[PDB]
Amino acid sequence: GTHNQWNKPSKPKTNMKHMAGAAAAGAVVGGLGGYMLGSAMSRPMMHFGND
Amino acid sequence: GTHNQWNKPSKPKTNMKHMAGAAAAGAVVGGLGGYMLGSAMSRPMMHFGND
Amino acid sequence: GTHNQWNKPSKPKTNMKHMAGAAAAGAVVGGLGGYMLGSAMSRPMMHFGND
Amino acid sequence: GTHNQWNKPSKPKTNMKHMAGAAAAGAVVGGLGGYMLGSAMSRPMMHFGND
Amino acid sequence: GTHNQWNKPSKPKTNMKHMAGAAAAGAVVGGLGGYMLGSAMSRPMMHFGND
Amino acid sequence: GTHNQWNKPSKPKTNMKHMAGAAAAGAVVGGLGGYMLGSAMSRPMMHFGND
Amino acid sequence: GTHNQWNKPSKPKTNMKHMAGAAAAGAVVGGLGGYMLGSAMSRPMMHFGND
Amino acid sequence: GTHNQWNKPSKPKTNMKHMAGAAAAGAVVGGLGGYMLGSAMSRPMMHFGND
Amino acid sequence: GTHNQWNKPSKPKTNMKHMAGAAAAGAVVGGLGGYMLGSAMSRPMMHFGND
Amino acid sequence: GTHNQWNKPSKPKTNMKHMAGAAAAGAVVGGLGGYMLGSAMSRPMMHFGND
Amino acid sequence: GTHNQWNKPSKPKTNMKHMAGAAAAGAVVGGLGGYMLGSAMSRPMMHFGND
Amino acid sequence: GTHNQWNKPSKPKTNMKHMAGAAAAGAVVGGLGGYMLGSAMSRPMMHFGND
Amino acid sequence: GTHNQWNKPSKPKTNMKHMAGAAAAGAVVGGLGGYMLGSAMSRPMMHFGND
Amino acid sequence: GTHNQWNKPSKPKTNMKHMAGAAAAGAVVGGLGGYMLGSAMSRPMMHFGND
Amino acid sequence: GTHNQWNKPSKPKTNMKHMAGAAAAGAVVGGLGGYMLGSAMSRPMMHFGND
Amino acid sequence: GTHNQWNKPSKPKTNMKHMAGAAAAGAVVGGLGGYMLGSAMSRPMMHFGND
Amino acid sequence: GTHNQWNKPSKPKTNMKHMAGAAAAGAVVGGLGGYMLGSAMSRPMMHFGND
Amino acid sequence: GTHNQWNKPSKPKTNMKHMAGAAAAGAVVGGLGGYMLGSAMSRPMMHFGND
Amino acid sequence: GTHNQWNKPSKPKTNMKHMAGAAAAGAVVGGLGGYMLGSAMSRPMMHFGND
Amino acid sequence: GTHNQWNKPSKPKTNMKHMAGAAAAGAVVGGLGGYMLGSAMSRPMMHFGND
Repeated sequence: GTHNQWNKPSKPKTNMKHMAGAAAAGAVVGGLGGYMLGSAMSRPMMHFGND
Repeated sequence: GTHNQWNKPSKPKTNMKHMAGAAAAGAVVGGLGGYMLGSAMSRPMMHFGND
Repeated sequence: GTHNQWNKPSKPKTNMKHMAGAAAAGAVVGGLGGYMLGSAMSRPMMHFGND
Repeated sequence: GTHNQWNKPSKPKTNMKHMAGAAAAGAVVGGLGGYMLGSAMSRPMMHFGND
Repeated sequence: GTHNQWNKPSKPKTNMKHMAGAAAAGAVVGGLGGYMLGSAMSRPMMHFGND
Repeated sequence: GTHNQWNKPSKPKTNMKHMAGAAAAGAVVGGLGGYMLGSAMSRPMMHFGND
Repeated sequence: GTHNQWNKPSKPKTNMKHMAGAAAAGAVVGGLGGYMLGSAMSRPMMHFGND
Repeated sequence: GTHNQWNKPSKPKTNMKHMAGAAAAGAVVGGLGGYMLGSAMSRPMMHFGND
Repeated sequence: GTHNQWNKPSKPKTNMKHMAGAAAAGAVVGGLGGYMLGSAMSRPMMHFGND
Repeated sequence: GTHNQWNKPSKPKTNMKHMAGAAAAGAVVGGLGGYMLGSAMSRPMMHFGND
Repeated sequence: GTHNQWNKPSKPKTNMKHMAGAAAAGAVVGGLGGYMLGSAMSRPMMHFGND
Repeated sequence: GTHNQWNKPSKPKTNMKHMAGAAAAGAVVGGLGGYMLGSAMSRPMMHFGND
Repeated sequence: GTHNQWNKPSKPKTNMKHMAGAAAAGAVVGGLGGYMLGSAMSRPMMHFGND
Repeated sequence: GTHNQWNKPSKPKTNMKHMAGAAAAGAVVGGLGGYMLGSAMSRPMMHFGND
Repeated sequence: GTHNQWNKPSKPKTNMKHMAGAAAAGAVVGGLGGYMLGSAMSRPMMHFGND
Repeated sequence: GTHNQWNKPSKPKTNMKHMAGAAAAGAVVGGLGGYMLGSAMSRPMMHFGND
Repeated sequence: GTHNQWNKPSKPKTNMKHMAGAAAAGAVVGGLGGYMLGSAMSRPMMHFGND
Repeated sequence: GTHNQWNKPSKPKTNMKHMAGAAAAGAVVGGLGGYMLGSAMSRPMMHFGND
Repeated sequence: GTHNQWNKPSKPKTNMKHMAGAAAAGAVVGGLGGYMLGSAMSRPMMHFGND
Repeated sequence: GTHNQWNKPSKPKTNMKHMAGAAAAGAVVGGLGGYMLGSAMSRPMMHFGND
């Protein structure tokens, strides 16, 4: 069957800001098979921005 | 059968902000098969932004 | 059968903000097969943003 | 059979804010097969944002 | 049979805020097959935001 | 048979806030097959937000 | 069947800003099979920009 | 079947700014099979630019 | 079947700025099979430019 | 089937600025099989330019 | 006061399978402030696995 | 006062399977502030697995 | 006071399989402030795996 | 006070497989402020793997 | 006070396979402020692997 | 106070395979402010590998 | 206070394979402010490799 | 206070293979402000390699 | 305070193969402000190599 | 305070093969402000090599 769409906007303004399809902020920390005499830290940061 | 849609907006303004399809903030911490004499910390941060 | 829709909004403004399809903030902490003489901590943070 | 819908809003404003399809904040803590002489803590935080 | 709906709102404003389809805040804590001489704690927090 | 609905609201304002389809805050604590000489605690918190 | 679309916007202005198809900020830290007498830290930062 | 589209915008202005198809900011830090008597840090930064 | 598109914009102005198909900012730091008595740091920066 | 496109823009002005197909800013730092009694640092910078 | 525990198992085998700290399968369906001339269904499924 | 426990099991085998700390299967269905001319259904299923 | 634990297992084998700290499978379906002349369905599935 | 732990396992074999700290499979479907004359479906699947 | 741990395993073999700190599989589908005369579907799949 | 750990394993073999700190597979599909007379689908797949 | 660790493994073999700190597979599909008379699909695949 | 670590492995062999600090496979597809009478597809693949 | 580490491995062999600090495989496809009467596809592949 | 490290390996052999600090394989395809009556494809391949 037929499909009809009449789109009549006047001055449509559309914003897509600070968006992501997929975002991952991970960390694998620790000995990982080695010999460490210190602290292992990891701070991955992800920021989509302000305004 | 037929399908009809009449769309008549006047000045429609649409905002999509600070949005994600999928967001993951994970961490795997600890010995992980190694020999550590210290602290292992991990602070993954994810922020979608203010306004 | 036929399907008809008449959409007549005047100045419709729509906001989608600070939203996620799926959000996960997890952590796997501990010995994980290793030999640790310290504390293992993990603080994954996820924030959708203020306003 | 036919289906008809007449939508006549005037200035409809709609907000979707701070919403998630699915949100999970979990943690698996403890020895996990390893030998630890310290505390293992984990504080995953998830925040949808204020206003 | 036919189905008809006449929708005539004037200035309808609708808010969906701080809502989730499914929310889970869990934790699996303890020895988990390992040998620990310390405390294992876990405080997963989930917050939908104030206003 | 036919079904008719006439919807005539004037300035309808609707709020859905701090709501979840399903919410779970659980914890599995204890030895879990391991050997622990300390306390295992777990305090999963879920908060839908104030106002 | 036929498909028809009439698009009649007047002065439509559309913005896509600060967006990513996929974003990852990860880190693998620790002994990694080596012998370290110091701290190993890693702070990968990703920022989508302000406004 | 036939497909028809009539596009009639008048002065459409479109902006794509500060966007990436895929962005990765990672780091692999630690002994990596070597013998280090110092700290190994790594701070990969990625910035999409302000406005 | 036939496909027809009538494109009638008047003064369309389009901007693509500060965008990348794929961006990677990584670093592999540490002993890497050698003998170091100092700190190894690495700060790869990638910037898409302001405005 | 036939495909037809009528493109009628009047004064279309298009800008592509500060864009890259693929951008990589990496660094491999550390002993790398050698004997160093100093710090090895590396700061690769990539900048797409302001405006 | 003193606390003593003598644990002498011989070949203890322990299984933790198909378990979750917290599981939620929810759905928010319906108009949600919009104008729909069709059915909205949602069937979120969660399965812990067979054996 | 002193507390003593002598645990002498021989070949203790323990199974924890198909268990959850907290399980929720909910659904919020209906108009939810919108105008629908169709059925809204929702069938969230949760299954802990067979054997 | 003193705390003593003697752990003497012989060939202890421990399995943790198909387990999650927190699992959420949610969906928000419906008009969501838009004008749809079709069905919106959503079937998020989560599976912990068989054996 | 003093804390002592004697761990004497002989051939302990421990498996952690198909496990996640936090898992989320969500979907936000529907008009989302737009004008659609078709079905919008979404089937996010998450699988922890068989055996 | 002093803390002592004697770890004496003989041939301990430990496996961590198919595990994630945090996993998210989400999708935001629908009009998203645009005018579509077709179906929008999205099937994000995440698989931790078999054995 | 002093902390002592005696680690005496003989032939310990440890495997970490097919694991991620954080994994996200998302998709944002639909009109996104544009005028489409076709189907928009998106199937992001993530696989941790078999064995 | 003093901290002492005696690590005495004999032939320890450790494998880290097919692992990522953070993995993201996303896609943003649809009109994106343009006028399309065709299908827009996107299938980003990420694979950690078999064995 | 003093910190001491005695590492005495005999023939330790360690493998790190097919691993990434951060991996992203994304795609932004669609009109992107242009006028297309064809299909736009994009299949970014990332593979960590078999064995 | 003093820090001491005695590293005594005999024939340690360490492999780092097929690894990346950060990997990105992205694509931006579509009209991009132009007028196309054909299909635009893009298949960026990244492979870390087999064995 | 003093820091001391005694490294005594005998015949240590270390391999770093097929590794990159940062790898990017991207593509920007489409009209890009031009008028094309053909297909624009792009297949950037990056391979780290087999063994």
